[PDB]
Amino acid sequence: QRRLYDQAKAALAKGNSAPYMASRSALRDYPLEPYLAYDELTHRLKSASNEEVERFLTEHGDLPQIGWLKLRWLRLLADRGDWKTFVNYYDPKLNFTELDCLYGQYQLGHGQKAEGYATSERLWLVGKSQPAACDTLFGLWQGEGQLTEEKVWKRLKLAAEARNYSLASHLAQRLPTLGNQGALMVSVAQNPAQLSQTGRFSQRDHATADVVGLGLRRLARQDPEKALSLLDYYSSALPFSSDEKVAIAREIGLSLAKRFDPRALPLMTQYDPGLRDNTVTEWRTRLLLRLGRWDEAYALTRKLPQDLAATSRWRYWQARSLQLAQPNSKEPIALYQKLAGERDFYGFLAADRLSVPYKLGNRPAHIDPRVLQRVRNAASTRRAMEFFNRGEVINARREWYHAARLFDRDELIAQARLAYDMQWYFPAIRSISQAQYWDDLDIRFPMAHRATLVREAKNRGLHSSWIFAITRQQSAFMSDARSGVGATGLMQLMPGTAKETSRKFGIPLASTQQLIVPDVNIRLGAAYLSQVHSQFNGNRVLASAAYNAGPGRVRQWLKDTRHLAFDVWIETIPFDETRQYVQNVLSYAVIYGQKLNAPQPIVDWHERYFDDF
Repeated sequence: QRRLYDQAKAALAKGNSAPYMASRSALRDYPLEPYLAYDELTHRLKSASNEEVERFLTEHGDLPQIGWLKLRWLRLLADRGDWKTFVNYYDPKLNFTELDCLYGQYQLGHGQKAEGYATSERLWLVGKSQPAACDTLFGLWQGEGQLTEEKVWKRLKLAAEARNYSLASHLAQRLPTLGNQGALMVSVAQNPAQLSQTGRFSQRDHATADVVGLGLRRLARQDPEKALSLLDYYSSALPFSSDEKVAIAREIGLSLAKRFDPRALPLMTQYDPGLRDNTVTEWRTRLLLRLGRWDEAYALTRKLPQDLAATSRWRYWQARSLQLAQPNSKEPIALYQKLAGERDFYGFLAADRLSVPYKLGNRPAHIDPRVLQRVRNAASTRRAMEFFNRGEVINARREWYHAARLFDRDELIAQARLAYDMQWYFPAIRSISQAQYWDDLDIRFPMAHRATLVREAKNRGLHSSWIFAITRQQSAFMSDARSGVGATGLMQLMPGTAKETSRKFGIPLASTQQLIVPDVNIRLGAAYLSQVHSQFNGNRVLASAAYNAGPGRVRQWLKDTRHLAFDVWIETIPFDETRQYVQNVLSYAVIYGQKLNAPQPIVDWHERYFDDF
């Protein structure tokens, strides 16, 4: 039959187990029955026996919420001093700092001193505030005389780095000999430009060097030119260790290179000649490409480490820099011919340089029926299926993620294909990605919200494929998505932008929370897109970047240009997030172009060169 288990849930959920105790024998085969049992045990967890709880963990360890039960339970096992049990069930994989600090207490109180010190030190050297259970441990660690001044100093430095200045100041009051430099470190961390007063920061010890070194690295991100001047002076004045200088030189050079200041070049060259830091090497190469120094850029691409030379990026720029440096040479055609085979942004470029068609290569994955069956029959799967039919998107989704956290590659692809056949596109995308089966382009790029997406594209004179690419890149079709700072829905609209586009384009919006509705999200997403499309004379490359990073940043990154090529511009975008985003949207728009039978080249003719000139 089918189960009225909401009676048992509603009574449990704030209340009594009587309807659950009545109904359980009916519910034995019902897959969500272990959510009620969980809740029922959790309410009376304090009075429950070890043996009942242990038995529950053995029978339902697969449940997504089992970690919370272990956190709640292991607290009690420590307050009771029942450490024999605690250590049988303590799991560092749960990533609960409370349980790690309690395990630290255990280690110290049961002969594992060295191990307990290491545990304490690892939980201490963290620039944020830790749980109340860790003050207990930190006290015992201190009380065995391990909390030296060097260890408190090192945490202060990490807390100034984290910008947790209440913590950083608290730690400054706990330095006996070094309280002067500690207060200096909190002052410098908050305003690093104070390092202009070189007389005030010339006391020649290793503690002052730490405070100045932090200051210069933070100063580099806002004002690299001031830090450059001050580096010269401070490296004579103070006892910076060898690696403390290269860390400072790194931040200054990286910051200067993203402003396209060539004074980054000699600094980067001197402080990392071995090309140890990949980021320094990439930006050293990116800067040369921006300055039009292709001979140098090519030279550099030969010298790269294995893991950078491996990638399609630097295979492409090796060929392309050589093509720019030596227009008559025939090495570039051989190098592009490896790469045009790849279904990739840089593979699409290499193809486009040869003037040959892109190789998408939609090869769907070969699945064993026994593996598909095993995955479909699995309890975690059957529970998720049930949540989806009931109309709990989020519960079903959670079951899916947590199950896949320990499924092998075959099992993951099976999980992908089952979710695709339910027209549940984001989990299918997600599952196939953790498998890293890239060639199944049916599952990876579905036509999710086709009718709506094509309609709103035609309204604003934008290509269908470009909007499909954006929403695929921004949400992967998860219609209730939410970023770190609250960009919402299929096209990741910002509350401020959403509200502004609602008033301007006459599209009705109820709430910030109404951005979950696909038609609402697509309407005033495609509106903003056409607004920035128009702002940059219909240049998808620029317009794309403007969408993700804000038109004023794109204008910034176009400053003082003249006949700048599109591939160079994309490569030298200062933000890592925005650069990948642009490379993805253009690539996805190629793929969606084929799938809409409206072929899209990687870039249009009028997008290939641009300036603010």
